[PDB]
Amino acid sequence: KPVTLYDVAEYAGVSYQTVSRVVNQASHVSAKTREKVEAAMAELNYIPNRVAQQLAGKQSLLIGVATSSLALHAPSQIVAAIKSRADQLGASVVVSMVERSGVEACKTAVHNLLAQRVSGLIINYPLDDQDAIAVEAACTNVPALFLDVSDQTPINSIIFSHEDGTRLGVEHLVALGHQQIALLAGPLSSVSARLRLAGWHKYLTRNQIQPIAEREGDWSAMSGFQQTMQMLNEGIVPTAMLVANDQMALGAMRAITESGLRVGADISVVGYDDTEDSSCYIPPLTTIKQDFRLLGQTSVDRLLQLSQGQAVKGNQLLPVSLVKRKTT
Amino acid sequence: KPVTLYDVAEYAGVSYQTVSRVVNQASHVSAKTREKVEAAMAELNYIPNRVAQQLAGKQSLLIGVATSSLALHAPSQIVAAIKSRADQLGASVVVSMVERSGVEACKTAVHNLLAQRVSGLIINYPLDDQDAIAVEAACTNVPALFLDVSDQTPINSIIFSHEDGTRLGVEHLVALGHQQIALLAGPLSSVSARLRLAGWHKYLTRNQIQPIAEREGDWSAMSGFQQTMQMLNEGIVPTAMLVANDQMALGAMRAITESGLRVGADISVVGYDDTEDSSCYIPPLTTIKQDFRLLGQTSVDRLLQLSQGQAVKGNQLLPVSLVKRKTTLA
DNA sequence: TGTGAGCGCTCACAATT
DNA sequence: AATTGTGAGCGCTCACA
Ligand SMILES: C[C@H]1O[C@@H](Oc2ccccc2[N+](=O)[O-])[C@H](O)[C@@H](O)[C@H]1O
Ligand SMILES: C[C@H]1O[C@@H](Oc2ccccc2[N+](=O)[O-])[C@H](O)[C@@H](O)[C@H]1O
Repeated sequence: KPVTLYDVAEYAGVSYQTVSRVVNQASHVSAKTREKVEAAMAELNYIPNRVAQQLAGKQSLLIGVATSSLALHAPSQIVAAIKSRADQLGASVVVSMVERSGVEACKTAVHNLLAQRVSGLIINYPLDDQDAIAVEAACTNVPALFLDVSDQTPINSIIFSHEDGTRLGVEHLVALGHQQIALLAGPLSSVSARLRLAGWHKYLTRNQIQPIAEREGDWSAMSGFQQTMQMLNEGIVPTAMLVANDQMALGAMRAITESGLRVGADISVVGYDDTEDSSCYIPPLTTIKQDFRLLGQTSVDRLLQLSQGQAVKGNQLLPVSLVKRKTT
Repeated sequence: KPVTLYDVAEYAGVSYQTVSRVVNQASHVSAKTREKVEAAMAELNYIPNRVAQQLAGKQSLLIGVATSSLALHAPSQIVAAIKSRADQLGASVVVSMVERSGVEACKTAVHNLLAQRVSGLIINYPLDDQDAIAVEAACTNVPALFLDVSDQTPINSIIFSHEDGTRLGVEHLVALGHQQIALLAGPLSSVSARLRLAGWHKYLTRNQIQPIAEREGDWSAMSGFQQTMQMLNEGIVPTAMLVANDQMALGAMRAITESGLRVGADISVVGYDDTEDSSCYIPPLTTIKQDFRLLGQTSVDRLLQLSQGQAVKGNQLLPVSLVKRKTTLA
């Protein structure tokens, strides 16, 4: 049985409360008293049983996070910025990873997070409107913030402005004089993917352009490669491609190149994310920058505000920007 | 105040213990009684406060994980396979991410994980031998498994066989007839990086070869690009490069290509990891495969065995393999 | 500074029938 | 002999003293 707060009480000549104050950096200590207590716990290697502290009522803002597999780029980047910002605010973070596809899986995840009595949830998992509303409802009394829902979902959410991203992309290709444009989208089961797809159609339409092709990948470079290969093998050869993410763009670029065409000069390409690696593709990839650090930082700040009944309900849009490189 | 075990007690006509039995799938229930209780908690949307269950003494296997930033490839892949395998074993997982560089930071992380009374720790953070031994010592009574230490560290650990990876790389370049070989290593502050560096030197030496260059990156493709550019600008132009990871290899390939040289035909390249993207680099990257799923899966199984006083102490080496692609062709 | 109380549950028994 | 209750406590935080 690990050292208790009681064990330090006698090994310091004080009570369990005296030690408590010391541990909590409380106000009103016997000055030199704290010096003695700390030495007492130091020699016994005392580590406050957080499990007991929480139950006892210690107000510790504990953020829960239901997320897509961390094996995926953006999710990992986001959780990272979340834990980082939470540590910086003295907030704790427990995360439930959802691997199985489906709303039940996400609900299971929210269930456990709730069991750990989190003071708020951050759901970074693709959810259709009613499913999101359902999840939001299951969050018994605790606030929920969503990161993978449409801007049209009636719940608290933060997402990058797909409107701005897709416009930037389309307008860039247009200003370069492209008219034969193909679209490589993320998996349709992804809300974010769908939002980008919609964004492209919206702005391509406003420029009286109709994509000469439209395929669906799964976020992986291999899918980008295969999809762009099938497209080219069907004789459909555009002069520019808008791709849902940098990784698929990479695969597209491989297919283009292994076909005898020059990325840029023959078929321009635009990616999405502006991942670290994108600046070193052959040739450097023009892309839309999504500052994941900012999303994770903002997510935590926001979930805390909500937890404090602060009037900041709704949907928030994060800025993005065009990074001009050599693929266009 | 969320629904208590007490709330179900009267909303079912039983006591808190009766409900407890039903919740824990206990032995000796009133048969139909459990049928009633379950219905009672179902209608009240009851979710057992795990915090209270743990304190009360409920024996649950909770794995703690101190790790390098999840913003890095391998660590994120590893934590994912860890959480995945733990969920599959009905084990819970809490993870403390260490961002600040240093042993104190890692100790801080272990401190918190201990505060949550985990039944074991998985440290995936670069630790020199004495620092690792120190951390291991701080793990008051609970078993610790390390993933970023040397195979020579006297503690429980699991790492990929750098010996096999570097040999595979070196022997491959040699069989292709390369003699002018440059080395691009990961950051020296990384144990894993150093192990690979050592491995290359070891096997290059056994083939009577001396690298004509040896630079250090930081795992990022940009570092791979910059380092390989400085190297080429100094007039040092090898015929093959061994790179500590696929991302730096990417940067190297960019530098090689933007220099008028053909990756493969003029300067061969070998990476490390066999990341998903590596199969789609221009041209496809020959690399050393490190099965991160396997590492995370094995780590959990192993930490649990240790937790059960199973005699499996020491260091374990995981296999790796060479993935031949196009960067070492012609 | 001490004291009382409790957080939600698990134990260990006891207590029902 | 089945089933239920009862007592106690887990480690700490509160509220007071
Ligand atoms: C920043 C956005 O990134 C999307 O990121 C995704 C998700 C998985 C793999 C790659 C990408 N991507 O963009 O390249 C998320 O689905 C969305 O919920 C939001 O987190
Ligand atoms: C599988 C191995 O990967 C190494 O991975 C690293 C670590 C950070 C960024 C990239 C890589 N990498 O290999 O490309 C770890 O340092 C080592 O502890 C172990 O986890």
